[PDB]
Amino acid sequence: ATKAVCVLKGDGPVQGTIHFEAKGDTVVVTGSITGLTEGDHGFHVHQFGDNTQGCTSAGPHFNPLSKKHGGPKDEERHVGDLGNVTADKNGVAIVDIVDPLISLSGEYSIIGRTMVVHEKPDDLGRGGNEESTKTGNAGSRLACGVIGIAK
Amino acid sequence: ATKAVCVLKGDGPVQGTIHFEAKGDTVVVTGSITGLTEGDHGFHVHQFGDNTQGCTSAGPHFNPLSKKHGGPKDEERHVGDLGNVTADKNGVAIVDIVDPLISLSGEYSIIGRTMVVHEKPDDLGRGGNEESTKTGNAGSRLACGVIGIAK
Ligand SMILES: [Ca+2]
Ligand SMILES: [Ca+2]
Ligand SMILES: [Cu+2]
Ligand SMILES: [Cu+2]
Ligand SMILES: [Zn+2]
Ligand SMILES: [Zn+2]
Repeated sequence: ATKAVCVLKGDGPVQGTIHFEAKGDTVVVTGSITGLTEGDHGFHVHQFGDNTQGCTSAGPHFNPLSKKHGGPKDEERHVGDLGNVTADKNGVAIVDIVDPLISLSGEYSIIGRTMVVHEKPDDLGRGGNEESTKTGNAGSRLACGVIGIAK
Repeated sequence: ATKAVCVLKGDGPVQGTIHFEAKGDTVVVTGSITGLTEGDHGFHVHQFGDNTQGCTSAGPHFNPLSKKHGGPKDEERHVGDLGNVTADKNGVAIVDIVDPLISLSGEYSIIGRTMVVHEKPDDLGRGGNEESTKTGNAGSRLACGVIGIAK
């Protein structure tokens, strides 16, 4: 698979559609998220594509290599650590990330896993608390969706 | 992946949760669907896990071997053809299928694709019109979900 799509939804007003496309040895993630409070929101690929208990059953960040929580540009980061998206004043976040770690096939494949958008910004593991090294203190999961194969 | 899960949701009352487990060399599909009208309803794996236009964007039946539609027991069938599930008088359908063609990894993997429950019975490719050889005349998509990796 070279294209994927995720439809984010939650208990609230956050909603959005993320598109993934494999370009070379990177995956280009695009799309928009709306209903967000202006500012930065933790944006990560969680391990399971299980929406049976809302975004909760998505588990922790996808971390096949058992590293610590980082930001996208770090070497020591979870495969699903894609940092933060930024809602403008209108609550709209435009996603445009290019990641060399997440994949649409193979072991780091995120197909069948969940994209989660958080309440707070991802502190990128530079927070000075244990929590920061586990989730970046991004807090609650506002919206999430299972990543599926797209035409 | 050895376990997958799918939450079916639609525009109506139909909803359910389907679990998939790789047991031996086969895949066991279990779960239950509620809100259905009594009787049989086509139940198939559609190609795309694209819920951007509701269940419509799930595409046609997953058919990597390019065959015509049939029942789960036919040799000539799509990989996503899981037949019919049957709702009791209260609208509850209990799902219990063992299928030899779907898988949770490799070419026949349904991870990242969409489980769809239909409005009418699937005629198993024997209704005698062209539509029967494509969708079994199962009609519209009542509920659907992207199949994700479960713990
Ligand atoms: Ca919080
Ligand atoms: Ca119909
Ligand atoms: Cu997260
Ligand atoms: Cu179908
Ligand atoms: Zn992380
Ligand atoms: Zn079919």
